[PDB]
Amino acid sequence: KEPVRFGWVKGVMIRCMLNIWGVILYLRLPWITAQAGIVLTWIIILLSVTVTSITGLSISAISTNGKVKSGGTYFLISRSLGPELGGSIGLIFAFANAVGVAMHTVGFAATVRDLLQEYGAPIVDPINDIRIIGVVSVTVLLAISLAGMEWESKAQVLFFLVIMVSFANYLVGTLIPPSEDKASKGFFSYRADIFVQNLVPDWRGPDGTFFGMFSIFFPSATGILAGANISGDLKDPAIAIPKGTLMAIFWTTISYLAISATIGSCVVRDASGVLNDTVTPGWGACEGLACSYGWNFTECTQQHSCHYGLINYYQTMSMVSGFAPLITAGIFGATLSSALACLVSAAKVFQCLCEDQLYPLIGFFGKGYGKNKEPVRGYLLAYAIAVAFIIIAELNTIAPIISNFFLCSYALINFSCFHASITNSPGWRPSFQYYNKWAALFGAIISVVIMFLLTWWAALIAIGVVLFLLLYVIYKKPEVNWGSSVQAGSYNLALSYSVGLNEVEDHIKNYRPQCLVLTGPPNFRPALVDFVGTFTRNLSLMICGHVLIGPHKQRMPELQLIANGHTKWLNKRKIKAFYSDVIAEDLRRGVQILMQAAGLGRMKPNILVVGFKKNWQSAHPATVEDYIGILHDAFDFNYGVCVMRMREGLNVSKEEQATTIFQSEQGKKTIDIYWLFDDGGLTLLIPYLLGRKRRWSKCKIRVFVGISLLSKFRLGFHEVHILPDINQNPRAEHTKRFEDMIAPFRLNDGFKDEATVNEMRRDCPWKISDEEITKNRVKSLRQVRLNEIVLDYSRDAALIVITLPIGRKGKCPSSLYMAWLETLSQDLRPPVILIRGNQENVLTFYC
Amino acid sequence: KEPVRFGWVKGVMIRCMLNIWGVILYLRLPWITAQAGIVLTWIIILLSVTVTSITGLSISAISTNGKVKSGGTYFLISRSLGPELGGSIGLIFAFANAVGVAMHTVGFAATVRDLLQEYGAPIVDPINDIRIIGVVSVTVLLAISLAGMEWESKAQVLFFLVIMVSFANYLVGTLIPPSEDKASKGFFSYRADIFVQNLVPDWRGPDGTFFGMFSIFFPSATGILAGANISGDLKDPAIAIPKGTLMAIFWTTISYLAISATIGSCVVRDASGVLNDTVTPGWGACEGLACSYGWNFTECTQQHSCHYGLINYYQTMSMVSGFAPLITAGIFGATLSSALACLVSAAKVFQCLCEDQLYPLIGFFGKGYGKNKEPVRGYLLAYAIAVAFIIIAELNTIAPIISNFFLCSYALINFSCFHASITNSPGWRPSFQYYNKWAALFGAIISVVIMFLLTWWAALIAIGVVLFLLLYVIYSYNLALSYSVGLNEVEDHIKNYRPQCLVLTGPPNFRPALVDFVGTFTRNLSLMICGHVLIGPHKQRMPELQLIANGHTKWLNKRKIKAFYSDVIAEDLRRGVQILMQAAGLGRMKPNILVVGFKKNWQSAHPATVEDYIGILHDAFDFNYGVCVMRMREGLNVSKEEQATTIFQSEQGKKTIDIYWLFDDGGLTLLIPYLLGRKRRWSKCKIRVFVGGQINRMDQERKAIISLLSKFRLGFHEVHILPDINQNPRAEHTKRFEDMIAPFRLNDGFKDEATVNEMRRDCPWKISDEEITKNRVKSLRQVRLNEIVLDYSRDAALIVITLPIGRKGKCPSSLYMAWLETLSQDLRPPVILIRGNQENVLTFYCQ
Amino acid sequence: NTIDAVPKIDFYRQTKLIRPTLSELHDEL
Ligand SMILES: Nc1ncnc2c1ncn2[C@@H]1O[C@H](COP(=O)(O)OP(=O)(O)OP(=O)(O)O)[C@@H](O)[C@H]1O
Ligand SMILES: Nc1ncnc2c1ncn2[C@@H]1O[C@H](COP(=O)(O)OP(=O)(O)OP(=O)(O)O)[C@@H](O)[C@H]1O
Ligand SMILES: CN1[C@@H](CSCC(F)(F)F)Nc2cc(Cl)c(S(N)(=O)=O)cc2S1(=O)=O
Ligand SMILES: CN1[C@@H](CSCC(F)(F)F)Nc2cc(Cl)c(S(N)(=O)=O)cc2S1(=O)=O
Ligand code: NA
Ligand code: NA
Repeated sequence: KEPVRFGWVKGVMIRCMLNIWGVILYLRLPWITAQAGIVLTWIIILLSVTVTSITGLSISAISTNGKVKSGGTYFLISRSLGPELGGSIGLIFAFANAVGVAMHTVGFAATVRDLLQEYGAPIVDPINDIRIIGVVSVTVLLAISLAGMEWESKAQVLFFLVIMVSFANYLVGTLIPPSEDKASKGFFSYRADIFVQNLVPDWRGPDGTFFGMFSIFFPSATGILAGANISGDLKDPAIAIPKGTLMAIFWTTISYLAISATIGSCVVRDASGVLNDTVTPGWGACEGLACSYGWNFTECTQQHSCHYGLINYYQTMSMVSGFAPLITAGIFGATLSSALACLVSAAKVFQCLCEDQLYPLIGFFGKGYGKNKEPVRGYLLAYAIAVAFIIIAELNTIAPIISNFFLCSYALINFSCFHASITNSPGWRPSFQYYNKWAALFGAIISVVIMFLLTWWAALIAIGVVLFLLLYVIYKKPEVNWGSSVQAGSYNLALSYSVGLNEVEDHIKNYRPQCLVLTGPPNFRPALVDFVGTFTRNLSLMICGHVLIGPHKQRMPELQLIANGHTKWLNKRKIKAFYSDVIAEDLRRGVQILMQAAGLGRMKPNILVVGFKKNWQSAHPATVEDYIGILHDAFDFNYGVCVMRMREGLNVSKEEQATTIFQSEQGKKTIDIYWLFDDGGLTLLIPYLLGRKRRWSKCKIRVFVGISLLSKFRLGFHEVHILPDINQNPRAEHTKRFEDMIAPFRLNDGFKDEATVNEMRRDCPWKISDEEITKNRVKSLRQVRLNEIVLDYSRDAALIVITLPIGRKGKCPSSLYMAWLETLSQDLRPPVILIRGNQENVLTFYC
Repeated sequence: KEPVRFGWVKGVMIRCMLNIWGVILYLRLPWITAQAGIVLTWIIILLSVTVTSITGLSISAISTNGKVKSGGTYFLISRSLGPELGGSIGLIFAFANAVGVAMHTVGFAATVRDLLQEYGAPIVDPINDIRIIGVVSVTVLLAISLAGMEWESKAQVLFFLVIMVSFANYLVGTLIPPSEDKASKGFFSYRADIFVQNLVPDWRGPDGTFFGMFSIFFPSATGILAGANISGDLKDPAIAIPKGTLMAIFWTTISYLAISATIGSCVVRDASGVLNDTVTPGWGACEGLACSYGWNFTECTQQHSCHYGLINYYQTMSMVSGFAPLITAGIFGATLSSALACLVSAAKVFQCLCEDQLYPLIGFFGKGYGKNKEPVRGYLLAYAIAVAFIIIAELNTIAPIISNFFLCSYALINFSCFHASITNSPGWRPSFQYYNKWAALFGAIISVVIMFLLTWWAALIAIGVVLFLLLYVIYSYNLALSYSVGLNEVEDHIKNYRPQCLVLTGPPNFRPALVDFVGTFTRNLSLMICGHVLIGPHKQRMPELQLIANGHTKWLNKRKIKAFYSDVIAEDLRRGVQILMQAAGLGRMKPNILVVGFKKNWQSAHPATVEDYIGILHDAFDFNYGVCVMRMREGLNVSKEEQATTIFQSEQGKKTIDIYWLFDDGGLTLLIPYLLGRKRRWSKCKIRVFVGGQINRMDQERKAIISLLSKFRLGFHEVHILPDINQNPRAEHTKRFEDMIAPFRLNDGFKDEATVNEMRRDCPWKISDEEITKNRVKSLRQVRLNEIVLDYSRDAALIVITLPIGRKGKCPSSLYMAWLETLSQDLRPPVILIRGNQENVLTFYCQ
Repeated sequence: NTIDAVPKIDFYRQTKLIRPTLSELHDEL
């Protein structure tokens, strides 16, 4: 009792041929032959099937790259292009099918109306018949659709047999020698003179032009997607869709080519239809080929007023036939089958669009009833939308809008095969190899050129609705991840441009501040993220380091989940930063690994920004040694450093995004820069880049000095000063404050040999000897003295930037250098940044 | 010197006044009022000014968001929608102004010519007099404009005064009681019955339509951006622009309403113009309303043959007014002010474009004289375009094309505001009270509707020129970085898996075979990095080190290998390869495969080096990496002009690729050869897959494997089966294995694990006897599988065997190296030993 | 489990017989 699955004949080919075949076979193809001649009609047919052949190749390539499921064509396009461009146009495909149901039931109601009028009495006026008949027949179609998916197939094969009987009837009729009723109306069976005369065009009327015939034929060679829209009922779609679609195209094209060339070799363009017009001996000389076959249509031809023949009578194909009502049965089948195919297609596509929740308020229609989970709620919606348009009943102006909703799907079926094939992601590997990448682009271009040629003001409606529904999904971010070629183009393009940096040398004219930020977990201290993402956005690189302190190195896959949870926090704050974490047994070695290996070619960090050890007085003195060693390692690797201190600390750990002070307008405060060393120009470059943004543009920056030097860079610097007095004894309380803060790090050895001091300094290298204290007294006094000047001139600034001191390695221990760093920036309101470049010409240009 | 600035009255409001004032105020509002009445002319005016006031709200919300130079009107489009649309729209907006200069100048030349022909004689042809006067006038306007922006701002206040004296002239003329001549043309003073008559439409002529009057008025109400194009010369652009711009619109629309409603109460719609219509009693009755004042106007009213009146005479204001030449003066001012305002706005935008760094299309025009900071080379471009279009003198067929350029600008400005406000862009945050994004979206929709309502074929040329420019400009560091940060939002799917590699290549010119092999399947597909570890104690980053790194990059680029280069410093090789695995890369472009060479001389090297060589693979497996080990007969190292040539640089031909797929590793062992065969040198190579299985299920398993490889779409040719995989090898091959595991054998009897560790702590690479006995079958399997491989794959182009992995702590590093040596010896072709990380890299599905 | 697995169809389907993780064939037991 498993649900029934279909083969390729009964499931794809029959459905596609029934959909393609319409009424233009029976009521307009002979007239097109009469107008344009045989040769130009064949050219119209071939130009028309080129587009739908290229689209068949594209949709055959798409559906042989995986396992196709119960979604139809929306499934293919959306899983090969993405939710934006797939869900924008899976909603107009499903609507255009629902209204094509109505526009194929109207064409059957008109035929029944004509049949009833010319036999007896009609029901009502000749427009409300179109309503009664159409509404009653769309209901039997709905009952067939709801009755199961194995009764739809029986109806389709019945319609197919009816159409083939029609073809046989016509082709038998064109061979019987003509009768009097038929030869008077123009039909003289196959002749060479009536075929040669009828090759050349003979245009007559307002719409008798080449483009006026193309515009009639082309929308009837379309509809090739019907059998691909039941992907969820086929045994193996990856082998059933490419065969069915392409053989349906081939065989319907052969049918179109045979009908025209056969009708145009038997029927003459002008004929009168009066049995008295048989030729009379001695009636001078007459007009036309029909004079040889013994008929006389001179008067008609001349006065231009005869009502029969290939170019005047629309049912020429019904009188050539051996029996007339069989052609009417063929016309019934050719319309009912297309209506049923559209009704099934719309409700299969809409259910899949409603299960993938991209749009609001339409979930209700995705429920599946019964064992095959048929869309019972989608059939009723397509039924309501079809009845609403049947009641309008004059759809001569709504047809161009709908026929352009279907050429906009043709342009995205062809863009899906062009994009997937030029992106070339490992993983796109289709079984169907008989397609091209440039033909699939020509198809996408020409389906829009044709869209505009057919009707300029309906192409606009199509494209406008496509844009509206595209932008809704773009602004909604529906969080679905199906492998898509747009997702695979981002990597292609990132790699393509990143490699291209290798072709450019290292120069002095392209310095950029590329910084490595030691944040730990980014949300534990977002102030660093904000400060650094202010001045480096859209200009250079920014990496957020993180060291996972611990004895086991093993990248179990759990780690990737945490890393992706930290990489989305930075994507939500709209920070343009990378995230990188490493494993090491202590923080110094993790930082050293990040400094050695991170980056990619020429895009690698050259500045190290790190917070400040707020708790260095309480923590075990083994941590201070490694903290200072980090800065020493940065200076050894030829980096530049920045130490950032805030009064309240940076670690906020001790949902919603937290807010810091670097996200807000500063005002008309000042940025104070204490330029004490010609480090190269980083100390002056960080505030110049920072203050040029909107939030800091209303501040004036006042560089101090320990005039023509600052001029040549064109840094736009406001004030220049001279520090009052840097080397004098400060107040005794400040000196004792420095002296007692460092005392718990003192060795108390009087004065001894340096080796002897090292003998007990080996176990604790952070101990300070009295000789080291004595021989670095002036510098310590300078550090304690400059704090008072900073307190004076910068009580109420918005940012203070001071030159960073360097302790002589070996002769300056860790605790004393850390005390210096503590004593240049204690008790200050603003953020304080201590910078020192790496002796490189930085200001050699603007940035 | 001191740069000149302007307030809001003289800098924004006056400019927008004079830009909006046109000839329509003088020559066509009386006609429109007669043709459509008062109450419906008011509707036209209000509907027209709604669009311009919504765009004014948008353009004044942009000005309270930062500060912009002159002509940065497009800078928001290029910030919100990319600097391609922005640049193209800026170029079109400047060109349209440059042509508007020509249109206003010829409109002034027509008036002066028609005045001159009356009071004198025309020296030359009517058409050429236009081409002389227009060129002279544009030259004089350029001379005024190019000589400072203080003189232009004085001329454009003289124009304001001339217009305001004409308003007073007209309004004092309407109050004087009519003269005998003036009443003979239609003028009677303000009176109620004429006002009541004229409240309702009276359509006459081929243009008497509501839309026929809208299409004439609406393009005469735009010009509100004349004050926002000089935001760089304003004193306070965030308070001056929103107020001046929005008050100018109000004060011009009040004037339009006042003039229409005050001339509608004043004249009659038609009048004879002859003085001999004195009315006397006796001749019938009077047919009209003018007879109540003593004038017979029946001669025209029945025959439609009078040349005066409100609906027939275009120059009614010249006679209603108390003095005629002042209205001519008003027209002169109203035209020259518009021409000047269009000439300065074109220069500002062209200069901003030529100075733009993100749009070089037209950045090479000329050298500009910035001594007085004038846009000289933005003035000489507008002057040339204006003079060309004046000489052409074809206008009325180019007016709609250029009226739609401005509406394209309006639509994209409003949509850029909406887009930046809906996507919460970080940097769009205006401070303007009355700004709503839904109004800024209605403005865009309406600006696009009106384009196609006014002239449909000129809105398809305006759009088709934006797309020509946009697609012509689309087709190093700033692109490498903006695309790498864009990868952070895409998620990872199994369909887009890329094999990124870390090649342990040393100096890339000691083993070119490794780089040649790995740069074959990763070319244009995925990341490749050439690692190098410099063994030495802690070493200073040095200038020479970067010189060496540049030399190796140059060598790589000369060979046209598309790879990155990276080197680290470490105490030994293993501890540096860990650094490279942990930190190399950038974001989502980080390696996940490790490629090494074969330790060719492990037999004779110091057995502590094989410990580290195997530890490298152990660490790779610890980090979730895939491993490839490559072997050649003659070794990889070639150190033992022209670059060296390997066998991977030549066409392989018809030989085969043999994949001994023995264990399921997720499919990397199948996906490396597939990508290798996607390239031109390996595309003619047959691929054979050998799998192991039983002897009673040869077919049952062969069909299953063929079915599996067909759902992956890989396209491999044969599938063989190996049933003799568990036999014993030949005796003299087992002996060859066991004599090689001898120097590494512990010979400890059979002791507990503690006793083994006792003598294995110093050397951990030796093999206990228990580990010899428990690894007997696993080892003879390698010995026999080598026999099978050498049996089948004697003359292939590439052999691929799945790599065994030994349990950490149950396989000493000499046993595992012995297995690796056994699997691949005595073979001619290159041998690759792949082993993925047990995660799927291949998929059946598409979702 | 503990021993490596020969190629098989069930490892790639979506719906038992899960291939061992790299930590199960490599980490010390
Ligand atoms: N696990 C880590 N990973 C990366 N960087 C770190 C880590 N721990 C500390 N850092 C860096 O070192 C700086 C100072 O070290 P310290 O441990 O004193 O900071 P903290 O005390 O954690 O936070 P705060 O400085 O706000 O009190 C930190 O601000 C941070 O920049
Ligand atoms: N300095 C290095 N940096 C990175 N990888 C290396 C380095 N030295 C060796 N390797 C990798 O290890 C493999 C084996 O190294 P080995 O010491 O055996 O050198 P070899 O010349 O390749 O072989 P052999 O020394 O046995 O002739 C090499 O092929 C290479 O891939
Ligand atoms: C005959 N049809 C023509 C357009 S004729 C104009 C019209 F009346 F339709 F507006 N195009 C398609 C295309 C497809 Cl692809 C499908 S279908 N069911 O495969 O998806 C159905 C049709 S059609 O039935 O509408
Ligand atoms: C009256 N003008 C109409 C165009 S109607 C005449 C036509 F061009 F169609 F031939 N629109 C605009 C728009 C702007 Cl924005 C500006 S301006 N200086 O602010 O940039 C100037 C003008 S206008 O003065 O040319
Ligand atoms: Na049909
Ligand atoms: Na003007």
